[PDB]
Amino acid sequence: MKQKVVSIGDINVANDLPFVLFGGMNVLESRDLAMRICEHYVTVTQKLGIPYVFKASFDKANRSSIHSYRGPGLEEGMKIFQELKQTFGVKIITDVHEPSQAQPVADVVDVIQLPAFLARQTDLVEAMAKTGAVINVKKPQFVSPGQMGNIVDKFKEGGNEKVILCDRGANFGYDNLVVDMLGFSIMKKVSGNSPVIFDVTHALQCRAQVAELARAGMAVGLAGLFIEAHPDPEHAKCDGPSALPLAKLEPFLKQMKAIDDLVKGFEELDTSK
Amino acid sequence: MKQKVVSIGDINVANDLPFVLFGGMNVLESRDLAMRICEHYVTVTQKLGIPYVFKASFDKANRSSIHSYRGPGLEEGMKIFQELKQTFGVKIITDVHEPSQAQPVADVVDVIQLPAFLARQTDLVEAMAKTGAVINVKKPQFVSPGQMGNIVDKFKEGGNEKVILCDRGANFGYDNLVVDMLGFSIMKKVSGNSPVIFDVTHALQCRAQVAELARAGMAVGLAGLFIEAHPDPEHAKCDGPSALPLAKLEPFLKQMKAIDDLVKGFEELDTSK
Amino acid sequence: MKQKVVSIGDINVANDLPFVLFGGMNVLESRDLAMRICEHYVTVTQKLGIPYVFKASFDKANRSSIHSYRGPGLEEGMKIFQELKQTFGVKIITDVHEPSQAQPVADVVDVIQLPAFLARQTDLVEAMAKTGAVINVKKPQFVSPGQMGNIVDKFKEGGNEKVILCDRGANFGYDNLVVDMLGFSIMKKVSGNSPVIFDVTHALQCRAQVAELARAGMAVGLAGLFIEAHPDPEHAKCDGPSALPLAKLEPFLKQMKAIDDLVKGFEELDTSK
Amino acid sequence: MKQKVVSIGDINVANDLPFVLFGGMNVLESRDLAMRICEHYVTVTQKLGIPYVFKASFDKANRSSIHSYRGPGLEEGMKIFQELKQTFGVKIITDVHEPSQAQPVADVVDVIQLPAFLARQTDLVEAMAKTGAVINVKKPQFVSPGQMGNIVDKFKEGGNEKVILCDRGANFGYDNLVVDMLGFSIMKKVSGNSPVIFDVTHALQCRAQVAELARAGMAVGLAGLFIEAHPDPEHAKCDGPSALPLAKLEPFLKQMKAIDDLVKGFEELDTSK
Repeated sequence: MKQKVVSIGDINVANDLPFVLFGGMNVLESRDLAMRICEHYVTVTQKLGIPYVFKASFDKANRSSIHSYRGPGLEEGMKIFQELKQTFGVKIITDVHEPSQAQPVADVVDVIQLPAFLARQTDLVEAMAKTGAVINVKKPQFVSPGQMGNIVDKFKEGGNEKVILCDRGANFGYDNLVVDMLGFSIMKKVSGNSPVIFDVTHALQCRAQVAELARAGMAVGLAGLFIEAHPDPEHAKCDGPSALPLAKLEPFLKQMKAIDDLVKGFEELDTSK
Repeated sequence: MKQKVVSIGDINVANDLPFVLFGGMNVLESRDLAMRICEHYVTVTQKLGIPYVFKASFDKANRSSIHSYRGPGLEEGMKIFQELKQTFGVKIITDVHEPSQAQPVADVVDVIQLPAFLARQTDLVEAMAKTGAVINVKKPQFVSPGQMGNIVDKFKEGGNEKVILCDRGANFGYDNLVVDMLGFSIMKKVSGNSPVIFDVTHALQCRAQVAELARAGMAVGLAGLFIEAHPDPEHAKCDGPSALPLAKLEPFLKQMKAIDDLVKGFEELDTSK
Repeated sequence: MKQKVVSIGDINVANDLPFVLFGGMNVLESRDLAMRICEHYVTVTQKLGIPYVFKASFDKANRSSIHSYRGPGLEEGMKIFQELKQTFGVKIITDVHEPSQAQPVADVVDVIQLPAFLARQTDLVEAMAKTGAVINVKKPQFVSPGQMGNIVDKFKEGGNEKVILCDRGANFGYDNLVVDMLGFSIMKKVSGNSPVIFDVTHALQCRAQVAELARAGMAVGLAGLFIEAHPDPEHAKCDGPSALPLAKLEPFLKQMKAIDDLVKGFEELDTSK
Repeated sequence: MKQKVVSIGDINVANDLPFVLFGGMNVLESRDLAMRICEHYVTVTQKLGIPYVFKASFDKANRSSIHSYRGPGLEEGMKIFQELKQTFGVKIITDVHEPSQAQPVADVVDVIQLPAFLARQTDLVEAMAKTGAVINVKKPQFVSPGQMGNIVDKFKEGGNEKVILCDRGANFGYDNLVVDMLGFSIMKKVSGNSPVIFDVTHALQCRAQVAELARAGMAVGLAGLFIEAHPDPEHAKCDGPSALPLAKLEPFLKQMKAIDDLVKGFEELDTSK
């Protein structure tokens, strides 16, 4: 039962391989903050031997008001990914909402993300399947692990088979997320052993709890980990979804590699019988 | 505490008024089936004294595969609403996905629907607020009743205050919906007493159970009821979301008016103290 | 599909019959308050043509601290049921925890209640099946409607078939209950059409919301309704589980009979096909 | 923030200490199977350097029918714990239902367990607080982590402060459990840093999934792990709650110690700021 590998450049993402980091920041506030954030990742990733794909959003469609911070935009934003790639030479992942945005970005970046709310948007899977780029499918909180067969299948059809699944937790009554550790196996199984990644930040909201959560995730064994940081977490340890104090990256990423390695090399165990 | 009224033509939708029906069919399969479906509504509505707004979808973005039945389309579909309005003289409600579709439809139809998955899509609320049309906001299964303040507020901002809220149940573990009867009061309260409607069909999936559910809903007291029917329910009593056997409309709508009336005229009761 | 009837004296409890009230108070604080509470029920029940079974607890095992108000006790409590029966001539229902309490009470009272937490306690079902009394099984928040087959079956075995099921809601994430209106049909079906009753008070906790909830329940159509009141609801409209302001009984019970009747006589509808 | 330690003989149970195993079997089927089961534990525990407390139930009150296998019984069962202690010299933990059973067992055994369904039974906490024995409180699926303050407090009152908390998952819609990894921190915090243990077997039901689950649990860092095994898992890898194939103990317990150690020694990390 050998794992499907998804390769973002030299980067080999798979559930049996050493874990990839899709770290970064929520939005592209400024380049000035983008570059400083990307700095700490690349330095600490490269030091600690952790494959790295940078992540920031150029657009927002989940603002609370209309006359809020949309963000850079499709046009202004892609230049800031040009200027980061050359300066640091890392792979960039960003979310895409409108179908028309799909091709523009697949050129600029390496991994495109399918936001959870739009996971069941065939108009967007169609148009994002076209690009031929590596897809990150965020697993909707309101969709069960087994239902992720259909979204991978829809991608297959559109031609694109370079797909990652990202668990960002599941609705647990009102205004609460829980992470179903069992979900990861089910998403692997139903996905032709596609790479599963745990979006630990977006699986929190209602902390010190980033740590304990992401360990548990990694101890299952995953292809990668999706995290967001901030130098001063919007002030509160949580910029909307719970952002990690940038400073604490290394001693945290220490803990994750330590588990990912201890776990990834394990006399394959079958409690089945 | 007098209710906010939303008027679709002569039709006055409000939580204290006699209940409006937003009945119809899932997709516009053919006009031949559209018109026959619309027939039974108009005849039974008009007989039974139930304000009526017809509902069918022109587009689908919730297909399971890409090379599936998209449906009529934005262009072919709107003609079939022209040809229904003149022939039957009823108000048409349809869902809208892409932001560009918003203005085209607000002309053709009376009520536009904001699909649950895209409820947190500011690009679409913005563009749908513009039209100035009556909005039906489907309440996401993964969003709590109190959170519906923000979506009504976002609509206010964009200029549009002619907004209905539609409960289509809430995620209850994996692959299961429950309807929180308490939700209706909370959505009223937080919405400036906006009209709340119960999408009974879309709150089912995993029946004979359409009946018992929609009673319970109506006994709370609601502005309206959102239902879909079929002559032969795709064969199974459930065309995706659980469709009502068209024949059983009258003896069912009998039951709903009977509750809506008994309830709507009630020495206002305060169990608060 | 004629309903199983359960007869508490002259009182005929069944899902097709006019609805029975199992109204009352949480604990037997004093007789002085017991009798005053029982007064308002009997007067308003008898006025309004609503079969009535009084309910109060003699014991508590759900106190928050040990050195709290246990309540009257097995010995002191049963005398206060003697003194209520003679004075008012109504049927008394009380909960039972220890297996040894089962026989003592089945003599003193008419209906014994199986508390939710102990629903899966064979030692207690065995001993409560023995009595031959009418059982009220509270449906655990953590047990699904279909699982109520097994508890009715366990009762059958022990000899006792005079069993009512009481829905008191279901766990909905942390520290939250939801009532699944669909549950009532499933509990009927799996229970040999046993009488289902809705414990509206105990299905609330986290109100004005008693009203809207109990309507919805009744509009499904039920054998009965389980409620608790207080003259001054411990001060807050909610003595632990949300207690109804005693004064508002009539104008509330007005609303319930009005639905129970409108519903109970209904050209039986099959949305199944 | 040093951890509260609970000492079962020489055995020191605490969230910072190396993890204790509360392994064993569901019921005492026969001594012949009891002793063979206990054999494999003691051999593999002792080999692998894992503190061990054996667990089996003498009684069952969660049978599906009345005329089912009650089990050994309070009298016949305690002799089989005598005969295991002497032969193997390990600490025995068993569940207790009736209040009268509490003192008898606290003599025979080292750790008594408070079953989840009876966690809110003051009559049993009172009587189990008396014994002065080490308590294992199973955390009800229908009770949230923060609510575990009250049960520890109730134990304090009755005199007994030698209390362990055991997470056995939480209700996740109908007939489904999820384990909230975040729960462990909250139960620690609210419990005066009491020892938290993860009942991995009882957190499954609806497997190969025992493995992935218990890793995740341990990677959080816990005082101990509660598991049940069988030579031939009732035939299916799951004797009611999902039992572990006895043979696979070592290569599984290998994995758990490997995480417990890697985790337990960790430059304490604060993602809080």
